[PDB]
Parts: sequence; structure tokens; C-alpha cells
Amino acid sequence: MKYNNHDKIRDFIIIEAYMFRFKKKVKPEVDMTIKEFILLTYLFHQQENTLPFKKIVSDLCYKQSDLVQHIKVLVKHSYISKVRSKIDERNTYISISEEQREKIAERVTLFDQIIKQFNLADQSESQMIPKDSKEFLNLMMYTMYFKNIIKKHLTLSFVEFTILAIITSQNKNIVLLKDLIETIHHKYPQTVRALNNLKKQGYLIKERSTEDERKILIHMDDAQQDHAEQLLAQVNQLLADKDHLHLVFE
Repeated sequence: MKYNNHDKIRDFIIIEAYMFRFKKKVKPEVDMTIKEFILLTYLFHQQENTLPFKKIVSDLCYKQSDLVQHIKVLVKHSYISKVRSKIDERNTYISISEEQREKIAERVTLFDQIIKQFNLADQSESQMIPKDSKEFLNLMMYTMYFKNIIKKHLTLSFVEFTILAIITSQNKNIVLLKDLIETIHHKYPQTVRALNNLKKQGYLIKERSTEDERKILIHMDDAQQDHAEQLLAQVNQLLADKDHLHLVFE
């Protein structure tokens, strides 16, 4: 009861789910945020001992407003220092001394270990999963990139799209709502609302059994299958030849 296709959409679904599990287990046990670990990973992997802030804003998928504070946190904690631009004085440059690059390196080595240990304790079934900080960074950026594309070219949310894709790969087979909810990382509220909107718009059928009214059946008829197919096809095109798993490094 999974996404039965080996395209880039499958990549997103797998990674998005992995990131959910990772966050769930790690965020409570560690005081440094995941975004903070990713910023440090980025900063570690690049030669200049000094860079323009706008370079970080452009290289990663985070909005600038979501970076300003974590830079402050990283600064406050001596991982980096900030210098004002001598040209457009409203701009900023981040500097990394030999002493700071060392504090960063150890911190990224810790992240490497956290990822490794998580993978060992996790149902690491797929080969997709990040193996170290650099890979984690890239795959995390892919989920953000995938999501931006969804809201730019479609009217559906990324959750509704996930659900549509999963059901579409069932080739007309009937799926039970509770089997669907059990298989995905998304919770009941979000899932049901996604299905109700998908039904309403006409993407799929959501009906109840007539003898065992307890079961909620989800599936698509010929027409709907066809449309969904085209749709998954368009999206896969949009993500075509982009080195989606290496948007930042390598």
C-alpha cells in the first residue's frame, strides 16, 4: 500500500517521510535545531573564510526572513561573526575564523553521528535516506524545492498531492481510509481534509461500503485515473534534469 512508481515524486514522498521521523526522534533530544545543524553544515562545506549573507539566502531554499534569527543564534554562540558591508551598508557579511571553523567542524561531526545512529535505529529500508550532513542538507532542500513547485504550478497542497499520487499508483484498486492513514506520516485531520477536497474537486472517489458502512473506500474511476496520470506526468517533467538530489553540493 505505497507509491508503486520509481520517479522523482517517489523520492520526495520517501524523503519527506524520513524527515518527519528524523525530526520526531531527534528534536526532543537535542538543543540545537535541525535548521541550525543545516546552516552549520552549509558553512562548513565551502572554502571562503568569509561570505555575503545573501549568498546563504540564495544557495539554500530558506526565505531570508527565516535565516536572520538563526544567524544571530549562531553568532551569539561563537560559531560565526558578522561584519557590515562596506558598500551597501544595509547588507551583511559573515566571517569564519580558524577558531570558529573548528567549533563548526566538531558540531558537523556530531551531526554526522546523529544521522548515522538515527539510520541504524530506523527502518532504514530505502537507499534514498541521507547518510551524512552533506546529504541531509541536499535532501532537505529537495523537499523544499519540490514543495515550492507544487504551489507554483498547481492549486493542490503538497499533502493533497502526496495522497493523490499514492492513490493513483493503485491503478484503480480500492484503498481503505485507515490503511491510507496508517501508511503515511500525515495525521488523520490533515489526511481527511486532503481527501475531502480531492473528492469535491473531482480527483477521486471517497465513498462508504453499503453493507459494512464502517469502511471508507477511496479509489478512482477510468476518467480520474487518466487525469491523475497526466498530472503526475507534468510534475515529473517539472522536476526533470535538475539534479534534484544535489541542489546545493555536488
